[PDB]
Amino acid sequence: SPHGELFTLVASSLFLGDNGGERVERFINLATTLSKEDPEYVASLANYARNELGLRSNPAALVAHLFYSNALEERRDLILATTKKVWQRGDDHLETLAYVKAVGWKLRSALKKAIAERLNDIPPSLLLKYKRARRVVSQRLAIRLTHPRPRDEERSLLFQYIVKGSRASEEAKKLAEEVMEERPTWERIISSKGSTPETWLEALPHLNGLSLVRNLNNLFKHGLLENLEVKKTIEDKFSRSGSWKIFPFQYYSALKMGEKEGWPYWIMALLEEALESSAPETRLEGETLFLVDVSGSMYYPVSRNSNLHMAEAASVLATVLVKRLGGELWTFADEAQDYTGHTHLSTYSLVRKIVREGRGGTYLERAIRKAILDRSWTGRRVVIITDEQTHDMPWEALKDWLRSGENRVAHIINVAGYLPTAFPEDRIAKVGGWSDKIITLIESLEVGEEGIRNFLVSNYLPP
Ligand SMILES: [Ca+2]
Repeated sequence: SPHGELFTLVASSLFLGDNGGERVERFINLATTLSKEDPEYVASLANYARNELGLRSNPAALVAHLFYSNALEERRDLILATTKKVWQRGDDHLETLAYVKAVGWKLRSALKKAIAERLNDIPPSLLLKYKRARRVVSQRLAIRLTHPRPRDEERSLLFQYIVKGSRASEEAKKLAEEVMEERPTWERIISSKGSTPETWLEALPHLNGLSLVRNLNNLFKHGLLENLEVKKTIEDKFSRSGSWKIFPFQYYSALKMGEKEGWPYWIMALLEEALESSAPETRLEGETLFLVDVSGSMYYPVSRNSNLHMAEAASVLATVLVKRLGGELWTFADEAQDYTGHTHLSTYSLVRKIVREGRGGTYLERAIRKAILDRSWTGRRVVIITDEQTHDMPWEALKDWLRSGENRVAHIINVAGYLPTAFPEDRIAKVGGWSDKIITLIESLEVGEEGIRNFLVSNYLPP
């Protein structure tokens, strides 16, 4: 299936880096074939990948392929809608330009015009925040290649500043430091004035959502969490936490740091409440059995910057999803342990308990027999999160359970990358690593190569 192959090639870049040998040449071939044969699918995939998977290079390349296909002339409105969905950040159109360069194509008029219109339309402060002045494909290069006719006086001056910087008129240099002086981000208050109780007090009104959550320790170390006006302001902000774009693991990461540092209980309680409320909406239906690897090897950091280890990340995900879908929550190492009787604890407390009670070796097949096979579990979906190494003839007990009922499916997420990302094969889908975007991936993989086309177009065709 070329539709399915292109999907998993794109999705796998979540684990093989956003960004050549086989995967480049196969990507080019599949994207060319599908932009000719099913441009709606290509456009929906680029939207999905940009905005559900958070990927940047693959969707920008898919946009390039649409511009160089029959869809340019036959479906210009689709191409415009797609660029509206894919060119989100100030440098995304630069990624499309970069791909066109990488593959050897001549930059064509329609793409030039689209980039030029984008150069005229991006908010000025965002166009300067993503100058990309030291990249090869910079905003300077884009302006010189696409020749935007400045719509506005300010835009003429922004172009001047971008293309020559120092050598620009002070008429333009001033406006450069003005789109940065007004409406300044909190990062600016702190970088310019430094890091003091008064500078963080000034930053706080501009601290919202994830930026607030991630900067609570800076507030704490300056004593600001004992300031009563700070408390009132953070309570006001957290009263709208339901509207934040934030994953459950980011609340858990904040709480864990609050444990280490001794944050006051009032802020911990706010974070615990926000974590408890953080179940995402999913297309998945039906009770689900989660089987979470908590062997010692899972106690490795998720990444260099994260304060989480893998067992924590996997447990956070499984706990939030099982509270949304219903079903069962098991972990496993030497033995399987059933936590379903404990889902009434807060998510924070349950995950802390799980990870505290984990560690050991990795006996996945034994766990599947205890948890799924011998108990004759009756739900239709199993999700296993593991770092087990590649065994030959793997999950035969799982296949046994999958054949013992109608429409059963399993997803195996291997956080060490020891599996590919694959649509269900013998009713087992596979995910090639860890990602905070696993839910939308499972959703897509569950519809199979037979449903992915209409699934992606009906859900994600650019409007
Ligand atoms: Ca393991």
